[PDB]
Amino acid sequence: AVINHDAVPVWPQPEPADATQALAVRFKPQLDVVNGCQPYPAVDPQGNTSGGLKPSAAACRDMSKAQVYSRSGTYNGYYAIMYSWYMPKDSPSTGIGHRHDWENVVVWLDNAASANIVALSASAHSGYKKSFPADKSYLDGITAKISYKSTWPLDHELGFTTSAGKQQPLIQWEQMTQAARDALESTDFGNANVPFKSNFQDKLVKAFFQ
Ligand SMILES: [Mg+2]
Repeated sequence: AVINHDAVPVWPQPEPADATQALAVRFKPQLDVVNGCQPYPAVDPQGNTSGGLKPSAAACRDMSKAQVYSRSGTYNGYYAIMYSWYMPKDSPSTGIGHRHDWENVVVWLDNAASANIVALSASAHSGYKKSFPADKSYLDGITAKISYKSTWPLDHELGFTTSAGKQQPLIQWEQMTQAARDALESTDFGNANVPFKSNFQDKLVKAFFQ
């Protein structure tokens, strides 16, 4: 069930057991948290989930809690790696915003063997921002440079940035326990929505770049 936001353990990044998992490690992005919460763990291996924070960043700024998620798939012939972050709240100012935040970037490859980045999609309030072709100034090698930021009074959302960012231990949907996948599918995150549950393919359709 729901546990304290700061009591969800960080899920250690395992070794990649196959090429799917190795690719998601290889393309892990950088995140520049400009304002708002740092990313936190949303779920544990028993399927307990974060209770988040009431909108009211001192409670969500602990760098040791860093975590990133991913799920991989295909759409329209292209290979997609969705990276997703959970924040305990999305509150531009006191009395504005809501408990929980789920954001995601899609890294699009031509295919999983060639593994050329063809585009990037970053979640925002109106829908996905798209960089097509992927702007070289948003790439540190093959590492996408992403920002997390609220422009008041709008919710905190993702964007592309030239600034270097930080990385987090990655646990992939494909590496989770069944209890954790079940909890991410069924848990009510209120105004926020897990973007890599049974809605994954629908999100890829919205993130697609041409
Ligand atoms: Mg948000």
